[PDB]
Amino acid sequence: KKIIETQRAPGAIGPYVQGVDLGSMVFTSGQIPVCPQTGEIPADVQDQARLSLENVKAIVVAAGLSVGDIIKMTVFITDLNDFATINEVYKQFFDEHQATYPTRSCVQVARLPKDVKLEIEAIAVRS
Amino acid sequence: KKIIETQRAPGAIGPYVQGVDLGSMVFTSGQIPVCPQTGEIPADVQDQARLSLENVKAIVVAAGLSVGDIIKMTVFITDLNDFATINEVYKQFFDEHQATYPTRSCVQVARLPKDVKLEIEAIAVRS
Amino acid sequence: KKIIETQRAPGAIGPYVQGVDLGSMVFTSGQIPVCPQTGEIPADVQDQARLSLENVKAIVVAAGLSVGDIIKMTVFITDLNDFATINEVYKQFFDEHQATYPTRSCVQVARLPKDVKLEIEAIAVRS
Repeated sequence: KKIIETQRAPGAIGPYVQGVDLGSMVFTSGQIPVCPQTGEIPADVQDQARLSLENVKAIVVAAGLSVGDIIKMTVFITDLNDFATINEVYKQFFDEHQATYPTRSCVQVARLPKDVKLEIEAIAVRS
Repeated sequence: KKIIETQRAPGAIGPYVQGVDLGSMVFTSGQIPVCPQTGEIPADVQDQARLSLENVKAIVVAAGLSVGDIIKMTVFITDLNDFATINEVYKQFFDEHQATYPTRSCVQVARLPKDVKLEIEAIAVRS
Repeated sequence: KKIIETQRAPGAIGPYVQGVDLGSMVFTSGQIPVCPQTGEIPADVQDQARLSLENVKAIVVAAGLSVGDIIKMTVFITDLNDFATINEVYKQFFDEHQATYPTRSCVQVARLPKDVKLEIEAIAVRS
């Protein structure tokens, strides 16, 4: 097992790491829509959805994998009224990478770190 | 990295697949109590709990595994008043398949897709 | 698979086992701050955070692993205003065991079993 560290996702500040590479599989921490260059959160849910996905991608790529290697995500959201919009961004993200859609669970939680609108964790496999 | 597709669980609404088979282990998407034939959601939570579990089972069996190969579930619910009823159905389901109980997490979320009362994801292993 | 059972973590109430050992990987059930000897839930969030973590430790140890083998934690909580206290206890727990921090997701849910303030599920790997 090996820690994943990348400047292309928000840095871990505290008692977790961005990702862990087990060889056969990679786990990410839950990624929130904080911009790694600014430490700020875009207000618009479309922009948050894209940025959470970009943060996940940065970690998977730092491990030497690709978006197409992601096989499970969990998408925690604060408002299911945002779901159709989040889904559209998510679908286009995978389509743009010519990637098969992963398995997914999606639930509306009460609140997320920094009052973001979503948090996404991923599991990828090394094929 | 084989996709699992079965008509005995609801077809994928959004950008996800029902299950993925990695060879050593199978992940399902979070299953909601939607009838795969009719698209209907049963009104009583006893019926929703059974249907969510049948939907999980369909995907696991589609991968060539059994209920007894399920090693972890997460049960997301909207009302802890439903918990005893859900636990009863869940226990009977595993017992009917002569299956040891998996590990489990259970939490009450704010809301679920299609306003269902529960969503269940699973991980199964192939020995 | 092998079931993990220890009297050092609370006994299963519902239809679940404490842990499952797959050889390369161990999964725990979501651990809540119930005292394994008395059944009591401590009132204070610092004490709940410590107890949940000890319950995770008991199961990972029963599998022949240790805290430093944990690679992912999901921390479901009822109030993000508790997070600073929870995080300090969590950091101290890993630091006391000279353990690299795992990946993590943290979200605020509506409610948890037995009205606890947090529930922590772990995944560990056998190196």
